[PDB]
Amino acid sequence: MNWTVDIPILPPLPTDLRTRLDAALAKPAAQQPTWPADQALAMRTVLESVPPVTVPSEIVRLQEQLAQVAKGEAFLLQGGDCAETFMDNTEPHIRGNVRALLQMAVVLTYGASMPVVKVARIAGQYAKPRSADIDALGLRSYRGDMINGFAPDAAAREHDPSRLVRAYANASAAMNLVRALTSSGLASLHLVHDWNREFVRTSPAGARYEALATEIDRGLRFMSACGVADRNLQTAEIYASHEALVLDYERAMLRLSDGDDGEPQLFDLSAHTVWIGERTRQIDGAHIAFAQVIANPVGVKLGPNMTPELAVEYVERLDPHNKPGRLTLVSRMGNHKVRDLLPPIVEKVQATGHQVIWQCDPMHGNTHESSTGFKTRHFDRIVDEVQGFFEVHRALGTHPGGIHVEITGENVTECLGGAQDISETDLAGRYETACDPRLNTQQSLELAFLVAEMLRD
Amino acid sequence: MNWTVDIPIDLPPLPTDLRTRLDAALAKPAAQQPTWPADQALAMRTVLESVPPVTVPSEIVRLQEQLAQVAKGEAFLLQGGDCAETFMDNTEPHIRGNVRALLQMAVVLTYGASMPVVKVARIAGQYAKPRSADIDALGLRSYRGDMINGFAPDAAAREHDPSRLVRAYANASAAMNLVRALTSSGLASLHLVHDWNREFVRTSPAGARYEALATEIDRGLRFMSACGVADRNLQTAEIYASHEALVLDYERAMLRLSDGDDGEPQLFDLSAHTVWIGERTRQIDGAHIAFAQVIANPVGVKLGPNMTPELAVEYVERLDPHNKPGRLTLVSRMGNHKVRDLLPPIVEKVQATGHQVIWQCDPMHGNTHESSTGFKTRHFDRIVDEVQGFFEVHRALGTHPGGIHVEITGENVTECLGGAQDISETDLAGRYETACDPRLNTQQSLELAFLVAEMLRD
Amino acid sequence: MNWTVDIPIDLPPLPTDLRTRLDAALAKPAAQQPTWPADQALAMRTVLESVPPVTVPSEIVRLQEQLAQVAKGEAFLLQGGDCAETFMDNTEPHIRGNVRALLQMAVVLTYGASMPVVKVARIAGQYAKPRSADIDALGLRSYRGDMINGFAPDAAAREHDPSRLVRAYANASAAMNLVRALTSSGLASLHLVHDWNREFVRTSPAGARYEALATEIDRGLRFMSACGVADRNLQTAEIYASHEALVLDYERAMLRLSDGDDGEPQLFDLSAHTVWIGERTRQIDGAHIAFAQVIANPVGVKLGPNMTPELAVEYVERLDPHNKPGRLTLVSRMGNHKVRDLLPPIVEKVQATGHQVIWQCDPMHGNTHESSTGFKTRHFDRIVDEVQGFFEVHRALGTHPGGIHVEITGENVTECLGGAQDISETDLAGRYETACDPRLNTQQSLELAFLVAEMLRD
Amino acid sequence: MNWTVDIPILPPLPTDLRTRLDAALAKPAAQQPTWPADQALAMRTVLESVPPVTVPSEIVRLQEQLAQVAKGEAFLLQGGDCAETFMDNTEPHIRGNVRALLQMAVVLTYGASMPVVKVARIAGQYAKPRSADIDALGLRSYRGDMINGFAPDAAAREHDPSRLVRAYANASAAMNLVRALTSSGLASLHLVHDWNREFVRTSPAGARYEALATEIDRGLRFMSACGVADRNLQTAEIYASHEALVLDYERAMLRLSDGDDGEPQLFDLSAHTVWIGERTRQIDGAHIAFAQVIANPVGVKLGPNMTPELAVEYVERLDPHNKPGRLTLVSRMGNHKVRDLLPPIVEKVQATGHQVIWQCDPMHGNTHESSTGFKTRHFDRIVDEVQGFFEVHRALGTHPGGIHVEITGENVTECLGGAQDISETDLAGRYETACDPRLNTQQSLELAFLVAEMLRD
Ligand SMILES: N[C@@H](Cc1ccccc1)C(=O)O
Ligand SMILES: N[C@@H](Cc1ccccc1)C(=O)O
Ligand SMILES: N[C@@H](Cc1ccccc1)C(=O)O
Ligand SMILES: N[C@@H](Cc1ccccc1)C(=O)O
Ligand SMILES: [Mn+2]
Ligand SMILES: [Mn+2]
Ligand SMILES: [Mn+2]
Ligand SMILES: [Mn+2]
Repeated sequence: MNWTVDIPILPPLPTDLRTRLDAALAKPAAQQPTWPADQALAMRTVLESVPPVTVPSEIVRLQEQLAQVAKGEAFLLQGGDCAETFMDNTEPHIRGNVRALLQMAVVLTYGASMPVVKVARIAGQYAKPRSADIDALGLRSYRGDMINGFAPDAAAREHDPSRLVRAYANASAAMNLVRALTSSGLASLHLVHDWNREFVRTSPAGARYEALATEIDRGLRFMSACGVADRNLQTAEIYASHEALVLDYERAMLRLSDGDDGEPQLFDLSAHTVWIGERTRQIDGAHIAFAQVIANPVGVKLGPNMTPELAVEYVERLDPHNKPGRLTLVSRMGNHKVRDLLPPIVEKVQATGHQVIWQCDPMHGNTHESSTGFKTRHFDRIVDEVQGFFEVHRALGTHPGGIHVEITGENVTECLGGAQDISETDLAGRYETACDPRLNTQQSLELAFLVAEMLRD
Repeated sequence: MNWTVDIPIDLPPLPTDLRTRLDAALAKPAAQQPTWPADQALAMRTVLESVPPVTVPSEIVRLQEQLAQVAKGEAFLLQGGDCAETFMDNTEPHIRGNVRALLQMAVVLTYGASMPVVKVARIAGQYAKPRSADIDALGLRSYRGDMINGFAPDAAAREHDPSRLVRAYANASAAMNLVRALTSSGLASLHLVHDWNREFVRTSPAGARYEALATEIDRGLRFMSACGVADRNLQTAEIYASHEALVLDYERAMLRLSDGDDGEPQLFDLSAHTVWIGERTRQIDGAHIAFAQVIANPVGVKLGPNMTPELAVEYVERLDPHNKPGRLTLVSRMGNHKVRDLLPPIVEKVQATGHQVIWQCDPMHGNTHESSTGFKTRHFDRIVDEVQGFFEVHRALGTHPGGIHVEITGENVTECLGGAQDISETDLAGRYETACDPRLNTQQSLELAFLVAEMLRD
Repeated sequence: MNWTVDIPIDLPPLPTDLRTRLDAALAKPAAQQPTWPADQALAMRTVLESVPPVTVPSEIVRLQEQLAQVAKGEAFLLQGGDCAETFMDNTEPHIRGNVRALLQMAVVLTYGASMPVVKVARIAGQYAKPRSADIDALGLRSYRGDMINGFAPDAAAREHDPSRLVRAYANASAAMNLVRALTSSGLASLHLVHDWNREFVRTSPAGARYEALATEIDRGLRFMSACGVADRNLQTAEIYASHEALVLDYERAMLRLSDGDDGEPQLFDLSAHTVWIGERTRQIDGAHIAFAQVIANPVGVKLGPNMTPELAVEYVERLDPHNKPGRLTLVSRMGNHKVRDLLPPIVEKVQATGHQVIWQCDPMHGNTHESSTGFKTRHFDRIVDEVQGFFEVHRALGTHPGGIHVEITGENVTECLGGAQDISETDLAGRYETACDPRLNTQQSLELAFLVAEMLRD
Repeated sequence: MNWTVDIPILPPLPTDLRTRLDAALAKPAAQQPTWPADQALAMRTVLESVPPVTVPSEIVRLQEQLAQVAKGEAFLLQGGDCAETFMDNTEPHIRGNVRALLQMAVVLTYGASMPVVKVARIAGQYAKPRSADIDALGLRSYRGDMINGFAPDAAAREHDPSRLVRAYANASAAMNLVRALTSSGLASLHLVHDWNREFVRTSPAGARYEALATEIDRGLRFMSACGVADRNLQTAEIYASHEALVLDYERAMLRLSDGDDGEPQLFDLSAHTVWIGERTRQIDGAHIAFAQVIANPVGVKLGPNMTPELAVEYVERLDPHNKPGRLTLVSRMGNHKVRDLLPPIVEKVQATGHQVIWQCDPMHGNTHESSTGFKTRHFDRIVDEVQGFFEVHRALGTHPGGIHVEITGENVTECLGGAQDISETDLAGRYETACDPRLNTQQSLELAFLVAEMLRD
């Protein structure tokens, strides 16, 4: 059985915004679904009237907080599933990811001695690009639940535009629960840090992290001692992010803000912040041009073929007003390359006078296939890229601004290594990702401890 | 085609002992239930048993605390929103407008009551209604709300479709998502909300009547600021979600067990913060009351003009067996010509039980008539009068007039007669948009709040 | 014996460059100075150069900030207390009563002005006064305040005693100690202070006249609390100390250099937060104005009916050479029959300089007469009228009526005629306790605040 | 020359309070000044009308905060000059002592993981007892500035009742400045802890304290990172205390509170809290009986001849209502005796069901005369008594509640040892105390670091 929505049957956009949005979407767009234009149209028309996932005042606030990051006064933690699935979009799963993020953020806040902006990969991370249209089984590749189905059969892999509305319903339900959890005792600092004390007790390398975990606990107790109750603390904010990949979905979720900011602007209200991937960041393509029309903070992924000149051109197109925190440059080069490739990019971009956020994505540049047949990543390479990234920035005198990690609160066996010493054979036990291998809950927390030590050095 | 798209549907169950209790309670007869097949209902319940909840238990505990304060005479309850939410009107401007209307009332009422106002919206789930007549005036089976069937006057639309349970959830969670965002925003800023109230005074035909009180409120707000209170100092702005718990297939699917981190796990309906049981489904030995008994949420019961003092006491004993102030709200809808006579003996007998309920006034439901022009309508003056009569009752007994429960919208509709705009029978035809009962429009609802604030100040 | 006990008296000096500046300024002639021997004055100054300060520079910087807000039209200045403090009345009940009176006024004024009130007491140093007549009506040399000589009508007491400089300091620091404690206490709690205002309304003969405004204030306070503001949320309650800077031996001894932890060291008079220069000592080329020029404290100048617009501008140029809003307060005491005529040309000319002074009304000083029963007195109605005229002046020019400067006490004295109590010439004899000018008693001062709050609300 | 005050020429006390106050003062009183009764009377009559040094609402609040201490939920730091002098009652000196106390309190708060109640020996510590009426020079002994003069000549040593009013004027001026300093940037946590960072840089043992000082700094930064500004912190409270020694002064400074607490009570408004010394704690003497009539929190000094039974009797007389924090038992036994003498006292008092504060006074039991002729104390004995005191409590399972130390913000050379290795010969350079040797500013801060480590163990 299925549920059924009606196709609906405001004053138009300001003329200039229609023009610019049309011109952006007329450009070539890579990695798009291949479904009929008429059926896409119907689904976009449904989504043009739904309640938004986010609102403009939140995005404006995020932009403020990210400006602090870019100025060297805060740090950005971005993390969650590689690919959300409708099947796994449950309260236990969402809570776990929200918890894992909060757990990391408190460790990171302590180590950085500055605020941590928390951005989950959630409430929309339902689309992925692929280098191959045919996968290793000879099936049309799975592109995420917004496009087709994970099941390895041909009928499941057909692109289905009704997945756009299912995506939005899943996203909005998830966001609802994220808001509720963050305004609960879940986000209480003292609760979150007791979880961190259980980790130390039960990890095989818990002795290695005991001292920092105790220093944190002592820091929290000091706050309380000085007369700071929970009510004194601004409540926890977890923002929603995903890759802006499916332009039918992003364009349908655009909303025109008020002239309470001065000029009406387009905001993508599918999320607070979105990024553009390595396979869709064609400089004259639709995704970059779309990013130029929306008011949200944005990010661009930068891999090992990046040049300093092209990085500058992203800066100049996407932060044309010199607004710190509008743009995030995310670097994945792998651990064996970050120390050699990143510095020339950083130096050229810093010379422009613009202030981007420099964020490390350790995971994407460090993936291999195990002998047992699983797409995996070694924990030690993930840690080493972040280490290299910090070394780049320290030598320069620039700000290592944040990390972008794939994680879950589940005890998955997806990435090799960590204190639990996950082996190739262990991978088979709980390899649950619909896409890339995630740090499990313990490995994500171990990473935060390790990165906190980088911040303290 | 016919302008539809289908969306396909694809965790540990609740504990055995809890299920055994629930199964015993739900064996009771349930009035007004949809007539869809059991097997299809089961499949939809199973979907909904694993979805993210609309609300979470800590919010409901908090609401229970705030309602205890109401029941003790230290806070006032404002409950309002659409009579019937529809899927097609479940949009950003509409939701924003109803949230704004509620907040606009609440500030006027907070000022008049000199005490906090607990704000509960009829929203994010008010998608089912009872029908007295199985055949409507067009010869169709009756519209029962969007969770059951379609408003459109055609037989295919009116068939009871169990897939609407999921559509309802998706709508409710989306709406709640936006309510949370809005409340977290500048929308709930006191100063912003009260500027809207200043525009109302300047433009209303009876603005001169409300000017003095509106000025007194503005001077109050400006005094706060003068004393060195910024918005950041103010309590976070909370709008709770409520609806009539009617469709037991939905409500039972949305039950969850709280975690063990406070006292002990309790059973909550996480489709809303609070629910009520309506006049047509409040059979003492029926399934609706038995459901209300087993959940931990705060609950309400509508009490109309056939109520007896003895039956009201039996609600109190079934639904507040542990004597928890604020757990039970008794919602009086006598009508304006009967409230002064019927309510006191009910109040006296319940008060003698030792229990502390919240006494809430529903002015609207007892005061509905059909206009000569053919529209279901209510007179503004009879609404205002039932609230006046309710206050007189409580005044006289020394009990607390605890709140109001109204049907309102932020839209400039023409559904209720009267008010400062002097909506006539003829005006009704212009913007009669409700899928069910006539609502106070945005101006009427604000005027009601000013008039009730004067009742609170007497 | 004769009922006295003697108390025996037993650090790096200020920087040379600063001293050279000060020595040049103080070479100027100083009117109204005590006539005690130089050598004994020097010894007493030397004691006072090492004592703990009455105030500290961070408080004065903060006051300067708050006064800038007044000068910009965003806050209102309330300055009040005894005409002349005496050592013998420098007691806990008296100080408490004056602090209470000031706080009672300030809440009424804050509500009426819809903006913060900066509270400055005439206290902890108002121990010196000018005398026109070197011989008083009893044939004695005039009482000049307790810092100089004794009130008692006998020749030994009236001799100028330089030891009174130390007595004054000891009294001022003790009083300030208690003002700080009181302000840190429940005394400055809004809710406590405004309950006192409710008792005034119930017991005053004109209480019916003020009832409505008093109720509106109470509803304002209760709204704050309803919105979830507790006392702990409120700004800390600040009462600043002021007096007329008259005795330059005291003022110069109490100068200190701020430390280097903000901008650069500045020279402050730490005998008070703010001082003013009176009508008899404001010679443009005299030592009082030159002293005011060199200190960093906010300062005031009294402007009486001989003032010219040109002389007022010369005060502005000498005393606010850096164009710092709030640094200079111009305190008008025209009298009620002259303020509407004399003040506007002064205001227009000063406003044309580009500088932002605070315009403050001293109703009391221009409105003093001798009763037929032989008491120096003032009529309540002429006091209220000068403030009314001051507001009319500023209204008309679009300038800000910035504050009032009144003489008041928390005691139930009989010094000023009129008010709701209808104090008569005959009543004056009952409790005429001032060592100098007649003060508003506690009821009169509160009534004035209600009347001025109505001026602010028009 | 001298300044001159007038002898003044409320409804009487409730009858029962007059009775009890008369009965208390009729008891024998040790260590009183010998000045004529008539002249004393005149001075008491002046002091009965002066503005009080403290007010009852402050004392009630202190009693709340001390109840937290007694329950094991806060710690008490009490410190300042051994004897204040009129000559040294200056802004530079007061500020220094207030700073030194604040500096210690932040270190202690961090180490204790709980609030620190800060009580200065100030604004009245002008009277001292003496074992001998004739000192080593053959002069009538100096008893503090409230009684006679420090100068070593016979005329200066005569007891002068006018010193009562001079004392009060000095006390009130000092209290005024203490209030002003604590509501200033002086008491800002971040300012206070930068001073602690200079100490670490310039101390000879700074390397030993670097790690804790950095952990504190990181704790402070974490607070700021989590969104706690100064405005969020309740402002710093420093309470005033002294030995209640001169009964002419204490009785004259009594004030009757309101019936806003229910029953009118007598409060000694010369201070917030006072203590009774080893030489005046006669169980049936006037000082203990006076302590029983006033509502202030009080303390009793307990030296090495104390017994468990007599400790209990102080408890039962002075905390007859079982009000936690009303009574503080202060132990000085010396470092070589505390571990053996204190436990039996603690065990018997804990068995009563009453909750006193257990406070260590390291200095008084550990004084000796140097070969160079200076009354002095070794830093290492001071530290060791506190160590012993903590060991007593830990074995018991009771709460080491606080310390009572003699300190100054001046760089004095009065106590031997510390990281600066003050020698007998160094003593001569800046031996400025009018009475017992104080920890100087560095030694007081080193002590706080050391006691913080005891708290953390
Ligand atoms: N209200 C529309 C769109 C919608 C679908 C699902 C969730 C939220 C909105 C419908 O039900 O058809
Ligand atoms: N995740 C489930 C259930 C669901 C429906 C709609 C909104 C949220 C969740 C699905 O996509 O069918
Ligand atoms: N006011 C009294 C007592 C007093 C003395 C010193 C300081 C404070 C009060 C006097 O001057 O004689
Ligand atoms: N300490 C000095 C000055 C002083 C006088 C009075 C009060 C305060 C300080 C003295 O006793 O003479
Ligand atoms: Mn991935
Ligand atoms: Mn209805
Ligand atoms: Mn005067
Ligand atoms: Mn000592």
